[PDB]
Amino acid sequence: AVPMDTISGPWGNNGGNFWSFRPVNKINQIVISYGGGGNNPIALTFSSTKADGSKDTITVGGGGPDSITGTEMVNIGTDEYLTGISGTFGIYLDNNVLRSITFTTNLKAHGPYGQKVGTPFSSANVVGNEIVGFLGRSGYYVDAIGTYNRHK
Amino acid sequence: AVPMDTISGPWGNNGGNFWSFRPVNKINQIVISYGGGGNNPIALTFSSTKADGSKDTITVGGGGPDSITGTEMVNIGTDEYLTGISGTFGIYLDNNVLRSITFTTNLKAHGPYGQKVGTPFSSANVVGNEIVGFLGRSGYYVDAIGTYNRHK
Ligand SMILES: CC(=O)N[C@@H]1[C@@H](O)[C@H](O[C@@H]2O[C@H](CO)[C@@H](O[C@@H]3O[C@H](CO[C@H]4O[C@H](CO)[C@@H](O)[C@H](O)[C@@H]4O[C@@H]4O[C@H](CO)[C@@H](O)[C@H](O)[C@H]4NC(C)=O)[C@@H](O)[C@H](O[C@H]4O[C@H](CO)[C@@H](O)[C@H](O)[C@@H]4O[C@@H]4O[C@H](CO)[C@@H](O[C@@H]5O[C@H](CO)[C@H](O)[C@H](O)[C@H]5O)[C@H](O)[C@H]4NC(C)=O)[C@@H]3O)[C@H](O)[C@H]2NC(C)=O)[C@@H](CO)O[C@H]1O
Ligand SMILES: CC(=O)N[C@@H]1[C@@H](O)[C@H](O[C@@H]2O[C@H](CO)[C@@H](O[C@@H]3O[C@H](CO[C@H]4O[C@H](CO)[C@@H](O)[C@H](O)[C@@H]4O[C@@H]4O[C@H](CO)[C@@H](O)[C@H](O)[C@H]4NC(C)=O)[C@@H](O)[C@H](O[C@H]4O[C@H](CO)[C@@H](O)[C@H](O)[C@@H]4O[C@@H]4O[C@H](CO)[C@@H](O[C@@H]5O[C@H](CO)[C@H](O)[C@H](O)[C@H]5O)[C@H](O)[C@H]4NC(C)=O)[C@@H]3O)[C@H](O)[C@H]2NC(C)=O)[C@@H](CO)O[C@H]1O
Repeated sequence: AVPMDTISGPWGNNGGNFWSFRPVNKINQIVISYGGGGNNPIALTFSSTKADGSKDTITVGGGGPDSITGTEMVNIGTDEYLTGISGTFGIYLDNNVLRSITFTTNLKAHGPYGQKVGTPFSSANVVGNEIVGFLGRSGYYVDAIGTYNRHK
Repeated sequence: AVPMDTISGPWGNNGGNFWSFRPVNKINQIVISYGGGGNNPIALTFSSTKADGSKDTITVGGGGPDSITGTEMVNIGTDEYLTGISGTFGIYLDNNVLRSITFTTNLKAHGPYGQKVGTPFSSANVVGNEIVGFLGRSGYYVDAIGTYNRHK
């Protein structure tokens, strides 16, 4: 049996389409796309820059016609890596979807981004753990999210 | 609990790093990167073009210093979708890694690409099944590969 990285979660709901992104190099940039002219998350982008200049990337959510009205940009820089996430799920335009999210690294907590309303979730804060990818479900918005994990 | 798409495999070996790529739209572009001046697979690229013009993409393998010496380009066009994979694992430069691969769609078999030596694997051909993503392991080369699946 070929080992796979241990999954935390996903947290959230069963709507939308499954998605998964675990690139071989470090995820160093995240985009939270907002809709509705407020801080309403509608899509997430995760990207990993390769030494050859290529960039692994995925965008999940934003599958409907919603206009993106704003973004938050998150950079995970040198000697920095993702260690945890937390956030909330709740109603946006009659959908129970991601409403806020925090990306925590070994250095800082990036966030919270969005609206801190709704049902909470948080990954397990494990000393020496690195989030090396994400998975979940999405459609118009982000229906669920979890993590792939690897120890330092 | 939050459903995830059913995994077939992975087939192969336990070396390298775990990787995973299940984009929300269809994978329409594959690159098989070769090394060594022959058809020796060293990396795989999977890409999915979104209607907004963004392109989800992952490249796995090619993590060492090897020069890319050739490629095979695979296009999965309109009314076409991936349905199965097959190939072999065997020794390349003292590593037991992917040596050949075929990408089968509802229209055509694309391949075999590489060298038809080594230990065989193939996914289950299921009427109405669609491969919606891939996962596996990789380092310098491709150590293992499997599929995410969704039915029509
Ligand atoms: C400009 C502006 O600001 N306008 C505002 C309006 O937007 C707003 O109205 C509200 O808008 C939201 C957002 O658009 C609406 O929510 C969406 O609704 C659509 C349509 O579905 C609803 O309407 C249908 C009738 O028109 C009805 O049949 C549906 O059942 C649904 O009805 C709703 O039902 C709920 C209760 O269940 C009620 O509370 C609602 O009132 C009622 N609405 C209506 C109008 O009647 C829906 O598609 C959207 O869902 C997608 O996204 C969410 C979030 O990510 C996911 O959870 C869903 O699963 C949907 O994603 C799709 O998921 C399926 C799987 O389930 C995927 O299918 C797979 O596809 C793959 C290929 O990928 C392959 O083919 C597989 O085989 C297949 O299974 C699919 O891909 C995926 N889609 C995408 C794009 O990825 C979302 O729920 C809301 O309904 C609407 N409300 C009202 C009252 O109108 C108003 C304020 O209300 O304000 C304006 O200003
Ligand atoms: C120009 C030209 O054509 N030159 C030709 C030569 O290339 C060729 O020589 C052969 O080359 C190949 C390819 O370069 C060599 O194979 C690679 O070797 C390296 C180095 O390791 C070997 O050498 C060490 C000493 O030098 C020794 O300590 C090692 O144990 C290993 O030794 C080999 O052992 C085998 C038996 O097991 C013997 O048969 C060999 O003879 C012997 N060789 C030597 C030289 O002694 C190795 O790194 C490469 O492995 C990576 O890639 C494979 C395939 O994908 C994976 O299966 C591996 O796991 C490796 O990937 C790494 O995997 C680890 C996890 O296991 C990842 O670590 C994680 O990383 C994350 C971050 O991503 C995080 O930090 C985690 O914490 C961490 O765990 C890691 O990321 C990942 N790496 C990458 C880049 O992704 C590969 O095996 C071959 O050894 C060599 N042979 C000889 C005899 O020299 C010659 C012909 O032979 O011809 C020339 O022309």
